[PDB]
Amino acid sequence: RPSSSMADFRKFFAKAKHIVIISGAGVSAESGVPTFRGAGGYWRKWQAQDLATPLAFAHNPSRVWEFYHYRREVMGSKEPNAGHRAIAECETRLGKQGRRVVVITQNIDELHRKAGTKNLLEIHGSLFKTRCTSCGVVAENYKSPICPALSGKGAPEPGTQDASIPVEKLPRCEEAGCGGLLRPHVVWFGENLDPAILEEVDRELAHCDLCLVVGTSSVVYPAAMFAPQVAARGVPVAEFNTETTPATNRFRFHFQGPCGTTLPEAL
Ligand SMILES: [Zn+2]
Repeated sequence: RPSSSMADFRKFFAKAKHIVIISGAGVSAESGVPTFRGAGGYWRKWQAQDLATPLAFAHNPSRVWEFYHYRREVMGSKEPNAGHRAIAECETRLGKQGRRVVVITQNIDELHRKAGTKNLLEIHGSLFKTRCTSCGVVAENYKSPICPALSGKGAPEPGTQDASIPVEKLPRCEEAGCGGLLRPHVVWFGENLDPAILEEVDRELAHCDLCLVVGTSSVVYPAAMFAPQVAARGVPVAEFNTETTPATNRFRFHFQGPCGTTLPEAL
């Protein structure tokens, strides 16, 4: 069934008054941005599903920041693409017209935010946000590097050497009289989700009259808990992906290829 109609699609898109846009790894990967919870591209000597766990920060905090210094870093040179932008501009327009567009995004790169998207829901946090592991405070952090110690430390290559920066040298909360060890405020495997962020997610799913999916779909994680709700209520689901045919899900629309291509036109 999954219609291939940018025709009718453009019909509902003109009709619908509260669009919710679930964003995917793909959207970020079309930029220049490094996926790791991905097929290949390990980061040095370890699995990245394996560095991004709470016990990693427990056994070597140093070499995890090592992993996220890099992350934070690499994106100095990466930009929002035509997808990030189509979506942004579409938000603005109908914004003053008189309609809500929302963007739900598992990604942590903040590329949507650079593109000018105001309604963002990053359901894994940002790697430009820190959490003090002591007085769980949260904070925009953009400093390059994050800690003098980490300057030059983080090398992509393998057989790179460790770093083993004494905890005390790692990122430390500036909160007056705290100084606990800073971690990345980014949802880890085994880790759960901002329940607030979820009750808004779920909120914008009951009230949405148009739903979009881009990058990584309803068949593949992290993206699923959101596909099911839309279909039952009686609401159309356009899926925009780069995954040719391999799949386990279908709905009112599917399109193909980069969302650089498609989206600009669509929205
Ligand atoms: Zn603190």
